[PDB]
Amino acid sequence: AFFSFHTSVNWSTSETQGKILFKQSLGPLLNPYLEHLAKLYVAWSGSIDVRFSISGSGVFGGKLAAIVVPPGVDPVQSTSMLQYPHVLFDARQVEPVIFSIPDLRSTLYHLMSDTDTTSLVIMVYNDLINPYANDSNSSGCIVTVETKPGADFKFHLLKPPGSMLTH
Amino acid sequence: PEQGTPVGGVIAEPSAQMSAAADMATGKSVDSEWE
Amino acid sequence: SITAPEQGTPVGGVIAEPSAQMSAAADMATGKSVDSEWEAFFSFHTSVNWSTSETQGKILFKQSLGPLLNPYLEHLAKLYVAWSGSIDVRFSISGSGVFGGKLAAIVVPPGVDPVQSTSMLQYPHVLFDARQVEPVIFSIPDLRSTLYHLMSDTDTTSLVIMVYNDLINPYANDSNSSGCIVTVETKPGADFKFHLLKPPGSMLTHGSVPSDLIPKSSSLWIGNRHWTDITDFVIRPFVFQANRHFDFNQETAGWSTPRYRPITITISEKNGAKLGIGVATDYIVPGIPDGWPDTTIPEKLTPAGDYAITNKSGNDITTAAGYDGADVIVNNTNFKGMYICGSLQRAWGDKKISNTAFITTATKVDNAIEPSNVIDMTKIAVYQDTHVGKEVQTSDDTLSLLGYTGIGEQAIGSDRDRVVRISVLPETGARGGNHPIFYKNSIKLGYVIRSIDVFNSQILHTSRQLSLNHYLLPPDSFAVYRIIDSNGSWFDIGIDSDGFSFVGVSSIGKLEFPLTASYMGIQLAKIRLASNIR
Amino acid sequence: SITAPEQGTPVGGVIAEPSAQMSAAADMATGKSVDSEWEAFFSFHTSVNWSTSETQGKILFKQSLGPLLNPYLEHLAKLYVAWSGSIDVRFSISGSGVFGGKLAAIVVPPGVDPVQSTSMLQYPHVLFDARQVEPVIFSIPDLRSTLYHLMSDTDTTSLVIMVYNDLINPYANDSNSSGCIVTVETKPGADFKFHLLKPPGSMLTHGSVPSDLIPKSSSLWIGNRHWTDITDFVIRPFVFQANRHFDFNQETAGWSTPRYRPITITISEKNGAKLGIGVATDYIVPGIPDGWPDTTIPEKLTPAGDYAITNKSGNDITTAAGYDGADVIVNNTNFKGMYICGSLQRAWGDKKISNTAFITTATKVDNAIEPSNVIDMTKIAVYQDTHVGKEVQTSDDTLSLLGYTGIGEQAIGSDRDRVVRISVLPETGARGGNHPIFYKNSIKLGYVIRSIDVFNSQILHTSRQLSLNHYLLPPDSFAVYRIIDSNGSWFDIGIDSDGFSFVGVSSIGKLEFPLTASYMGIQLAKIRLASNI
Amino acid sequence: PEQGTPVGGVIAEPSAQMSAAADMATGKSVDSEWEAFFSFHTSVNWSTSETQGKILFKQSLGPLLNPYLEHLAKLYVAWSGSIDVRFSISGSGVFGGKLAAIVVPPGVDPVQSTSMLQYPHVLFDARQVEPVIFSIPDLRSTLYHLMSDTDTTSLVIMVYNDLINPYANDSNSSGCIVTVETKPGADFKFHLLKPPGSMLTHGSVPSDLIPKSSSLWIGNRHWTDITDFVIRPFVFQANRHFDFNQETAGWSTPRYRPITITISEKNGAKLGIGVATDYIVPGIPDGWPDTTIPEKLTPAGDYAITNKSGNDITTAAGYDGADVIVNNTNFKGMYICGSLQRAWGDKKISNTAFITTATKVDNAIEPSNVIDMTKIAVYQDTHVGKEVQTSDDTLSLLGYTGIGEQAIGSDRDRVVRISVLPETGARGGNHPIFYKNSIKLGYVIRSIDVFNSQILHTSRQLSLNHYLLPPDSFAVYRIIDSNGSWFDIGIDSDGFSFVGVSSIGKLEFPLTASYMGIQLAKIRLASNIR
Ligand SMILES: [K+]
Ligand SMILES: [K+]
Ligand SMILES: [K+]
Repeated sequence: AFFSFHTSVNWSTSETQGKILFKQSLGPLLNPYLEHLAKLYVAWSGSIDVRFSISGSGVFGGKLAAIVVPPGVDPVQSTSMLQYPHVLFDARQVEPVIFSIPDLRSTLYHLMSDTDTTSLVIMVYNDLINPYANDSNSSGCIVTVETKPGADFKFHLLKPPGSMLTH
Repeated sequence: PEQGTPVGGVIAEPSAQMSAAADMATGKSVDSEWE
Repeated sequence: SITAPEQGTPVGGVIAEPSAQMSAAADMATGKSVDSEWEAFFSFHTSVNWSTSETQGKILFKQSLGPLLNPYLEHLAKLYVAWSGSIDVRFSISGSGVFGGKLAAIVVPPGVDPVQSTSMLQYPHVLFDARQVEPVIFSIPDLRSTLYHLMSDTDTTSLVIMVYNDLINPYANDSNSSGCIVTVETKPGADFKFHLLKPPGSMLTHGSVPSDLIPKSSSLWIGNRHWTDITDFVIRPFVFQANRHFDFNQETAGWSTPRYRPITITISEKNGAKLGIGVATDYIVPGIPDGWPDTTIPEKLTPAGDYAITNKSGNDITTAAGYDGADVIVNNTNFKGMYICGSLQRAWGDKKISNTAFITTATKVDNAIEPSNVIDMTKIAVYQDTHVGKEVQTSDDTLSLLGYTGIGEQAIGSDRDRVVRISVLPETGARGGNHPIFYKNSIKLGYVIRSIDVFNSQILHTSRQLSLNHYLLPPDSFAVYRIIDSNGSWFDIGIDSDGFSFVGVSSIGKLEFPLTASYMGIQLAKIRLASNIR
Repeated sequence: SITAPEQGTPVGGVIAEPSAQMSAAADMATGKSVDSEWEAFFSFHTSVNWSTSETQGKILFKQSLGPLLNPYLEHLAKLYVAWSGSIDVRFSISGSGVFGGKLAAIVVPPGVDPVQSTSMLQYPHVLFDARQVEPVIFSIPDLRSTLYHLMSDTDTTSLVIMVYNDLINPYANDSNSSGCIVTVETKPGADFKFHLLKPPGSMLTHGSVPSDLIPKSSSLWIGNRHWTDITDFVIRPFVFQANRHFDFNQETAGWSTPRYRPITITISEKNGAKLGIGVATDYIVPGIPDGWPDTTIPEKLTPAGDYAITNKSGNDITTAAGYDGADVIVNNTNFKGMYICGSLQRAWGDKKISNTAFITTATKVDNAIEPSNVIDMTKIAVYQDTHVGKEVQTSDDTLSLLGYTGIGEQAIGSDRDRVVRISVLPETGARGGNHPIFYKNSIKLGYVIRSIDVFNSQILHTSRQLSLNHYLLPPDSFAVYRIIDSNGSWFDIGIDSDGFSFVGVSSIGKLEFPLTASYMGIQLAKIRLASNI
Repeated sequence: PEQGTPVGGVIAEPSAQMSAAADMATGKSVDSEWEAFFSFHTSVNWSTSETQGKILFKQSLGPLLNPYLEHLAKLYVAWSGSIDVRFSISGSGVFGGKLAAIVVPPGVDPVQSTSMLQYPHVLFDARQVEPVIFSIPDLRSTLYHLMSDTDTTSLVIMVYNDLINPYANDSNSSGCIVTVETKPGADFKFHLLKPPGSMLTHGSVPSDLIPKSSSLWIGNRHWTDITDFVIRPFVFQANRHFDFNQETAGWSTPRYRPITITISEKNGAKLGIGVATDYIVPGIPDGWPDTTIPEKLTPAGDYAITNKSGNDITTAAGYDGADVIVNNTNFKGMYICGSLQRAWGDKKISNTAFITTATKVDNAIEPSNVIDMTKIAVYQDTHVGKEVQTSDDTLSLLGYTGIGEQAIGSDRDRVVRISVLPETGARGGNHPIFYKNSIKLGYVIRSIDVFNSQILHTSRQLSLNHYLLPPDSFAVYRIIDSNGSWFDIGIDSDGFSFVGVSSIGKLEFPLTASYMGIQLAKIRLASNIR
C-alpha cells in the first residue's frame, strides 16, 4: 500500500549526457518486504511500482530520465536509448513521479535467481549545471528510488525451510 | 492520497491473465499457505 | 502433383486381403484387451529399508519427476523430444502390527533440493504408519514454468519419503535393530504425454540426462590410465588427471583418445645410442602420441644396466619371501619409473631381434633423462637399443604398455609433480563435504611377480561417453549413481561437470565387487552423498 | 500458368498447424499497443544550445517536417518512397532557476524562409520560459499543395526555435558560457502514414536526403588527401581540390578512388637514371595510378644528394631540435617538396635491397624535373636508385606513401599552382557571406621528427558517400549540419552541390576535439550559417 | 498519461480528408503491405546429378526468411509465429522428379540422411502447374522468442526421387530452377520494441561475419584479397584472430596501418631492437607480423638464389623452371617494409627495413616463436656512427624475403605467439581451413602464398560485437560461385572456420557468402563443389 525506500544514487556535474547512474532488474530485492518473504518461496511473478525524486536545488539545472528496458537487452551509455519511452524528471522538479515496471516474461513464473527480467535505468538526459563551483565540481542531487509491489505481484511455490535452491 | 504523479511513459500494460497463468503453473490457491 | 503422408491409391493384397477373424484370433490366443498396457499397472522402481536405527528427519526416498522412473516411458522417450505431465508413485509397507512409527511424504516443488532435516516437515506433509495396510499413490504434479519439458530437463517436482517418527519394536532391545522395508512403484499417470516425435538420425541439440556414464555392472569398469579392471575405490583430498580425463564440454587437457591401442612412433638415433627421442605418428595433439603414458620418473638417472632392489639395508631381494617380507624398498635400478612396451622395432638393415623399451616424458642430455612433467614434441623418451652404429637409422616402432618398472613406489597418480600435463592439470578438492575418489587398478611390474596400484580419475566408459555425447550439468551439481554391493551395503557416487567423481563418506571399506550402479538423479554438490556402509 | 503475389497451393505445416491461442498467449506475455509502438510516445531527436550571446530574434533551430524528425520513421522510410501527415513535438529546456530569458517555437508554413527578427513573433508561437519545468506539446501539420510527398521533399511545413527574450545570468560576466540545453522530441501524428513501397535496391529518381555525409563523431573524420585524422578547421577565401573530391553527381575532376592504398607502377630506365617515369597498373583514368599525390614541386630541381636545412639567412643548420624557434627555412635540398614513399623495387638481376622513392608529378626534361601544374601519363616522376646499368631495367615498384619533403613550407593545399588537376580545378569562394573551409590534418616530414599541415576539401566519408549514393540538393542550397564540441561552442557547416563545406564565421578558434555532427536541414546558400564561438 | 501540456499556438488544423486523398492517389489499402505477398528469398538449381537424400533448402523459422521482417527485426528483440514459404520449380514437362518437404521440430538438428523421410513428409512433383505453400508453425515451449533464438521449427526439402531428363547427354547439364519466396503468416508478430543502440545481454546473431562479396574479403595476416581456400588438419593463429568473446591471444588490432617504433643503436649497427610507441599489449608495436625466421642469420649482404645445383636465378625462366629453390641470402624469412626513418642530424635518405621476431647477439638474430619487447628485431642502416641515435622509424609492410619457403602460417614453429596458440583440428567430419592470400617478394617479381585463419571483417566484427554461439555449434555460411558450385563454411566459437568437403578445387572467384543459420558441429557441412 505504500512506497518504501530502497536506494539512493548521486548525480554530479561530472556525469555527462547519456551516462547511466542506475541499473537494477525487476525482482523482490527492489523492496525490503519482498526480500523478507522471498525467503519463504522459490518463485515469483508480477510488477513493481516505483517512485523516484531528486533532492535538488533551485540553482541546479540538468535533467534526468528513467527507462524501463525490456528483458534481454543490456543498455548503452548513449542518448539513443532516449528514443524509447522514458520518464523525464528535471532537477528543479519537486513532486515525485510514479510508474510501473511490468513483468514481461517468456515463462509463467520466475525464480529468485532470475536476473533476465525487465529492468530500470536512470540515464542522464541533460548534464547537471551549477554556475558556482567551477573549482571543486562536487555538486549533489541525491536521487532516491522507492518501490511498492504491484497488484499483479505474488509469490509462488513455498520452499521447505532449510532446503536449498538448485539455481 | 499518496504523493507522486503517475505517468505512463511505458509500453508496459501489465496483463492480469499472466498472473492467472502463474496460478495455473503453480497450484497457488491461497495467499498465506502456512495457515 | 502433391501427395500427403497417408495418400496413394490402394490395391491391397492381390491373392488375399487382411482379415479381422485372424486378428481377433490373436486377441483370443493372447490377453490383448487394450494397447499401452504400462498405463494400466504400477511397475517396480525401488525399495528402501526403514530400520529403528534411523532417526527422524532422515530421507529414505528421493526422486524427481520424469520418464526415467518407469522403464516403459524411458523406452518411448527415445522417439520424442519433449514430455509433460504427472507420474503416480505407489508405496507399499507391511508392518508387524505391534510396530509403531509414522513415515512422512513431501512433494517438494521444482527449484529446490531437499535436506535431511525436520525443517522439511515445516511444510505440507502426508503421514502413514507402519500399520498401513493398503498402498498409497502420491501423484507427482508437473509444475513447470515452460509449456512442455524436454528430456534433458531435470528441475522438476520431486517427492521424498522421510522419517517422521522412529520405528518402534516393543520387544526389541536397545542393542538389536529391526526394520520394515518400503517398496516403491510407478505408473505413467493420466496427464502424462510425450510430445514432438523426432525423426531418426537426429541430434537432439541438448542431449539427454547423464544416465549412461557408469555401467550397471563392475565387469565393464576399466580405468582411464591403465586398461585393467577396477577393484576398489580410494578417497583422497585431491584428485587429478589429464590424459584420458574428459569433462562435460567434450574437451580435455590431455593428448589421447578414450581407447587403448599400441603406440606407433619413429626414432632416429644417430650414433651408439641406447636412448633417443621419438616423434608422433598417430596423434590428436601435434607432437604427442596417442596413448602415451602420463607419468614421469622420480629422479635424473642414466638407463644403462639391470634391475636392483634392496630391503632397506642393502639386502638384495630375489624371492617372494623377501619382497613381501620387506617393509620398504630402495630400488637402486637405473631405469626406475618407466614402461616396458614390447617394441617390435623394425628398420631397414636391422636383422637383429627387437628389444623392449622404457618410456616416459623427460628431457635428454647426451646420456641421461631428467624428470620433466610437461609433455611436448621433445619429451618423448625411449630406451630400447635399436642396434645403431655411427649412422642414422630411423627405425619405426610400435609399443604396447605392459608393466611399470617403478618397484616399491607408491600408487601411480599419487604425486602431481610426477603426473604429466600439457599446460593445465584438472584437479578438485572436497566439494560440499563430499570427498573425491580415484578408481583403483593394478599394473604389472618388471621382474617381480607382484603388481602395483594405479589410480584413475574416471572409468573409461565415463570418458568415452563424455567425448561423444553432449550432456547438461551446471558446475554446482552432480550426476548421482547409487552403488550397491552383494550384501546390500550401498553408497552414492556423484560425477562432476569437471568429470571427477566424489563420495559422501571418509572411508568406504571393503565390499563384494560383483556390484552394480544405478542412476538416481541430479543432485546439488553441497548435499552429502548418501551412504549405508556395513 | 499465371500466379499472383498471394497465390499458390496451401499445404500447411505437415506436423502441426498454426495456433491462435499461442499468438494470443504471446500478446499478454509482452503487453501490446496496436502494431506500431512508436506512434505512442515522444522520442529524442536532437538538442540545441542557448547561451547568453544569442540576442533577441536569433534562430537556434530550423528543421522541416519529414520522417527524419523521428528515428523510427527514418527506419521505415527506407521501405517507401512517399509519405504524408503530421509530427507531434515536445520540447523543453534544462535550465536553472537563476536563468531568465524566454524562447519561442514557430511552425512556419511551406515556402517561407524565416528571418532573424522579432517580426516572426507576430504569428502564432509557443512561448517557453527557461524557468519552466513541464514540457509543452504541439503539432506540425502537413500543409501540402500535393497529395503525397517524396522523401527528398524539403519544402514542407517547418519548425523554428527563436529567441524571444535574451538569456540572462548575473553571475558570469567574465566567461559568458551559460547553458540551457534545449531538447526536441518527436512522435508521429495519427494522420501520418507512408505510401508507395519501393522495391528493395531500387533507386529514387528525386534522390535521397543528404543526412549521412559527415559522421557523428570526429574519431571517424579523415582527409581526402592524407589518411590522418582531422584535428581542426581552416577558413580561406578560396578552397580547391580535385583528386578525391566528389560532387553530388558522383563526379570527380581527379583520378583516384576514395581510398588510400599502395601505388603500383612500372619504371623503365637505362644508362644510370635514378629519375624515371612510371606507368600505371591500377587506375580509374588511363595513365595515372589510383592514389597518386595531387601536388607538384615548387620549382625546377635536380635530385642528387641529401637533406639540407638552414634558418633565416644565417647558414645555420637545424641539426638539433633548434629547428623550432627559427620561423623561416631555406630548404636547400635538391629534392624540395616530393612525397616520400616506401618502395619494393622488384627486378631481375638487381640483387640489392630496395630504396625510398621520392615521387611527384613533373616533366622529365633531363635528370632535372620541371613543375607540371597538370598531370598526365608523361608526368609521373619517381626519383630512386633502382640500380640501373647500361641495359634497360623494368622493375616493379609498389609504393606506399609515408611522408613529405617540403620542410618549412605552408600547408599542402595553400598554393594553387602547385596543386594538381587534370584540366579543370574545382574551386569555390564565398557564397553569400559564408566562407569556405579546408579540413586540416598532418603529414610527417622526412628529416625532422616534426610534421607539416595538410589541407583537405572533404572528409573521406563525405567522398565515399558522394561516390556511391545519390542525393538531391539544388545548386542554390546547402546540406547544413551542426558541429558541437565538448564545450557549448557550435557552428553550422554547409556542404554544397560541388562538394565543398562552408562556414558562417571568419574564425572558428580552438575547440575541445571530441566533436559531433547532426543533420539540421537544407538551407539556402545566401543566409549566413549559425554559430556560437 | 504522458508528460507535457498541449498548446494550440497554431493555425494548423490537420485535416483527416487529406490522408484519404493520399490513400486515393496511392492504393494504400494496408498498413503493412509485406504481409500480403510472397517475397523472393533464394534460388537453387536442382540438377539431374543430385541424388536422393540431398537437401536443397533448409532454414529455421525466423525473421531472416523475409527482408521486410529482417528490417523490422532491428527495432525489436522478440517475435512469434509462422512464416509461409512458396516454391516454383520451373522445368520442362519431359522432366520427371520429386521432392519431399520435412518440417522438423524445435529441438533437433536434421541431417542429409534418408532417416528424415521416416517422418511425416509431403511430396511434390517437378511438373506442377501451381506453386505450393508451406507454413512453418512456431512450436515452442516459451511464450515468445528472442532474435538470438535458433532452436526453432525448421523446414527441410530434399530429393525424394532424382530428377530425370530423357534428352540428357554429357553436354546437357539442364534441370529445374527452384525459387523460394516467403510471406509472414497471419500469426506472425513482433514483440518487445527495444531501445536503439542496445545490445542483447546474451548475444546477437552471427549474420554478418563473412561479407556477401569476395570483392572485399581480406586476410587477418596480410592485407591482400583472398583468392581461394585451403584445407589442412590443424589451423592456428594468434595475431588478429578473435574468438566469440572479444578476446585475443595476439597483440594487434583488426586492421592494417603503419608500425611506428624507435630504435636506439650505435657503432654502425645495422641491427637493432625496437620499442613500441603504439601498442594495445604492452611492449609490442600493434601490427608486428606473426612469423619468425627459419634459422639463425647474420644479415649482412644481398639476395642470393640457386636451384639445388649452384646455378643462379636472374630471369623468369629458372624460378618457374626450377626443381626447388635455395635461398642463400643472409636475410631470408623476414618482412620487407618501407621504413621512413627520421633522426635529428641524419642528412641521409631512409633505407628500407627487414623486420622479424627474433633475439639478437651483437650481429645476428635467432628465431623465437615467443614475442616480447626483446624480440622486435629490425635490419636497417640508419646511418649511425659511434653514438646512440634514436631514429624514429615508421614501417609499412609490403613484401617478404623468404623466397623459397612454402607458405606463411604453414610451420607451427615459425608462427609467433605470446603465450598461447589458438588451434583447432577437425570436429566431426568437418575439416578446418585457412583463407589463402598472397604477398610479394623482394628480389623476384613473383609472389608467395599466405595463410589466414580469418577474413578481416570476421575479426573486427568479433572484436566489437558480442554474438551468441554454443561451443558445440557453428555459424554456417553458404558460399556460391559464379558457376554454381557451392559449399558451407562453419565458424567455431573459437573464431576458426571449418568445411565439410576434403578438397574445394577450382572456383570462379566472384563469390558471395550467405548465412544459413546455426548447425551442430558434429554434422557434416554441405558441399556441391562439382
Ligand atoms: K629389428
Ligand atoms: K631489388
Ligand atoms: K633519414
